[PDB]
Amino acid sequence: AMLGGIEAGGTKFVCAVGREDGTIIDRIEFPTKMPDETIEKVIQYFSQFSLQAIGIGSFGPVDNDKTSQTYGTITATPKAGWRHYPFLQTVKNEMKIPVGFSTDVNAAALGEFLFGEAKGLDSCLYITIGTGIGAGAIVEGRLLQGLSHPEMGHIYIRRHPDDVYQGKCPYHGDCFEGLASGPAIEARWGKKAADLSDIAQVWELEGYYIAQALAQYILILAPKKIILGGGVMQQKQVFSYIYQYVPKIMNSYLDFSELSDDISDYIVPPRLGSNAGIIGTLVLAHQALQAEAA
Amino acid sequence: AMLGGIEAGGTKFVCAVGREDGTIIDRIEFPTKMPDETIEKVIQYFSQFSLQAIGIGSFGPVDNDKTSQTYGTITATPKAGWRHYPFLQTVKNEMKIPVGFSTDVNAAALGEFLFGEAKGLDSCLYITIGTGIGAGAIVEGRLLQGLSHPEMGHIYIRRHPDDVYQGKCPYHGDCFEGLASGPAIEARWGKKAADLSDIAQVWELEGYYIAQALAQYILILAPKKIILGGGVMQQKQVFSYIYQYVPKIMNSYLDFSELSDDISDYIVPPRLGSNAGIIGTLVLAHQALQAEAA
Ligand SMILES: Nc1ncnc2c1ncn2[C@@H]1O[C@H](COP(=O)(O)OP(=O)(O)O)[C@@H](O)[C@H]1O
Ligand SMILES: Nc1ncnc2c1ncn2[C@@H]1O[C@H](COP(=O)(O)OP(=O)(O)O)[C@@H](O)[C@H]1O
Ligand SMILES: [Zn+2]
Ligand SMILES: [Zn+2]
Repeated sequence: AMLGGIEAGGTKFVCAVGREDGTIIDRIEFPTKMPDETIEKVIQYFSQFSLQAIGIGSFGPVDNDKTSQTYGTITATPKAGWRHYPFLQTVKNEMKIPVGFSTDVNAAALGEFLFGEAKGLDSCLYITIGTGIGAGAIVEGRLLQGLSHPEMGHIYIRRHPDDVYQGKCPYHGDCFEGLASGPAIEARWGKKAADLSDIAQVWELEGYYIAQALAQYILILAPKKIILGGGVMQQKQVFSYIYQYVPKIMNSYLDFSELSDDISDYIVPPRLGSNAGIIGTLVLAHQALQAEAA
Repeated sequence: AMLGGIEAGGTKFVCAVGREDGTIIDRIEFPTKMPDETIEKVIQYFSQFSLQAIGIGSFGPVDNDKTSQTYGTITATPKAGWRHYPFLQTVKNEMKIPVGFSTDVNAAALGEFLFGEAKGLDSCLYITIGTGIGAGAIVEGRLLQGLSHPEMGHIYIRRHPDDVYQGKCPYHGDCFEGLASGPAIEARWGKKAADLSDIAQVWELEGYYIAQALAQYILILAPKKIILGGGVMQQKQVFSYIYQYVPKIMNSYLDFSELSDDISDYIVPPRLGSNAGIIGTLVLAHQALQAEAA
């Protein structure tokens, strides 16, 4: 079976064709514009191929409750045209094959869970740190989907007492995303994050904030592997700060090697690199195919 | 089938006999002392009855990984004799019937999930606020058990800027438990919490801290019902503060009635009152019985 994947982002769309084992056969990308024109490009790209199912990993928040009238829509976004657009249903109507749906970060979690750092485990957490901060979690082999999908980027961690930055988040100001996203780093220090790579205090601070968030996730969810991706995490030096800070914050409370001596194999970059998300959309496609047949 | 339950606490043990539908037939309690003598009382109480299975809901942290060599032990505690005592195995050796094991707060979650405020849902979160703070979560109808059971009481929420109290927690100082447990309230204000019922600012502050914790849990786990029990939550006025503060902290980020207009039916006291835990131990017993037969 050939499967289609759509990783829908605020800035670009990535579409791919691939197989259930996560092999990417072909891909394309294009800028995100209004939904009708953007989706028409998707349909035109897939028109070349004979696909059995598609999966969509979308920027959110989204309505990921399959029982909901608004399932398969983006529920909050400043991007023009996208909130409440019938994203999933338009792709189902055009393509006439099964279509899976999830957040983009859920897709990345599935990619690492099946083919990456969590292969063989029954739990993991994938976090991206880029334009925003978001996370997807697998619990007992299934994506975590409660009242909502998680919005773990918006938790309120403690400000560093020397950090004077007010925060980037339009909703909360200095939530984790507001303090530690790519744009927050840029707004705080006055240059883009990639151009601050030689300024240690930038990454100390970023590592401190990420470590505070991870301690909360460890105490609440206790995932068996934590995978950190996104633009900001291309600054690999951040990991060393995280590994120093997490044990200080937890202060020996939970006696596991993952959280102390072997933390460097617990909190890791994605095995699939920057492709975890798009590969995960193929998993969503395969799931949707199997569910239709059942 | 008659089932036995053991709710093991730091101060007292509660033992009960009951049925799979959560009916309590009989109960006894006694102070927690050293483990051999305490467990001998358990065995002597159950000796009267013909039981098919037992469930243990223990104060933790515990090792709740069934594949672990140290499964069914308490892994951290200042109480003399308890850390690493073979609690589960001693009860299995003496009783010679199936024995279930979990944290005490996991038991309370099961009680409310089957017989209480979450009956009919597939997700919930039970939090106790007493001598410590702890929580158990049900996800897709099963207790959440990752690398560890959750230790949600120890997350680091933001101090109120006018609160000068250093915090009660021996590990973290001013983690949620350190700021908002019963003993923290007493140490901060100089009287026991029950004797401060007429001092509004005590409960404003407590509501503010609990609300901050709940916002984090909502963003990370997104449970479909939040149940708040424990000694401190006998001060029912705390709920009204929580209902005012949660929406301010979230600032309309997640559009669900549970988090706004209908928050008073989302964050609730236990339907089972102070018996959620002991009833939950009967559910652990029934589970252990069924698992043996399978
Ligand atoms: N190599 C890098 N090092 C540090 N920051 C980066 C790097 N690449 C991108 N960024 C920053 O990360 C953010 C973009 O995140 P990214 O994961 O690339 O995309 P998006 O989150 O929009 O899908 C921007 O703030 C950008 O400046
Ligand atoms: N009715 C009450 N109102 C406020 N605080 C209470 C009340 N009862 C007990 N407390 C406080 O809660 C803590 C005890 O918690 P509780 O849930 O009764 O027991 P435990 O956590 O030890 O099982 C103590 O700090 C106690 O002073
Ligand atoms: Zn935010
Ligand atoms: Zn603590």
